[PDB]
Amino acid sequence: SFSGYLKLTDNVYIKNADIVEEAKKVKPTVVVNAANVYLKHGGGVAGALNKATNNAMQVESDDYIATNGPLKVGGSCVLSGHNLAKHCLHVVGPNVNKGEDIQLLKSAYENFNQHEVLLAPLLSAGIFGADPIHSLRVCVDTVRTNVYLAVFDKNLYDKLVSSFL
Ligand SMILES: NC(=O)C1=Cc2ccccc2OC1
Repeated sequence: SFSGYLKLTDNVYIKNADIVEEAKKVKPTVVVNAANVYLKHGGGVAGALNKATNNAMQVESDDYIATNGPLKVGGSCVLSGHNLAKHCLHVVGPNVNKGEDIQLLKSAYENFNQHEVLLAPLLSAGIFGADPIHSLRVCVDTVRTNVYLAVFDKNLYDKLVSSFL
């Protein structure tokens, strides 16, 4: 199962790790993707997860968008996890660098509650522009299911653990 995670709360765990390498190792039931409404997996976690699937995740995502239209900011969809997980939960956190409502971050984390255990990144962190300390706070105050957070950046991981209330 998941190893080397620091326990933050009864249900939230965290590790300084590459989510692609973590997914390839564990092969979780659910890996969360930090998606945009168009499921265009260009950069950040999305670009990395998609590249690990040899672009199979983008091919599948484009078929999903052609059929269903775009997701909502704060929304999600369950697609295949490919070589990374059984499923990929594509969750759209608000992108602050696109003027999107940071209040949507709680709605985005609520999607995790539909899955008993998930491997996930901090929503709206990184290239999405939100404060990762705020994202972790929203995560532990919203998610009730078991969430194993992979934080790529070592220095950010240390700051998150050392500042966690
Ligand atoms: N496996 C990889 O190539 C990467 C992992 C990663 C992890 C988090 C965010 C962005 C990333 O981009 C590159």
